[PDB]
Amino acid sequence: RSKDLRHAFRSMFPSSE
Repeated sequence: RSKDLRHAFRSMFPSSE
């Protein structure tokens, strides 16, 4: 979905690591 992908943007962020 489009709203489910929004959470994927954080994976790219340094907070995910």
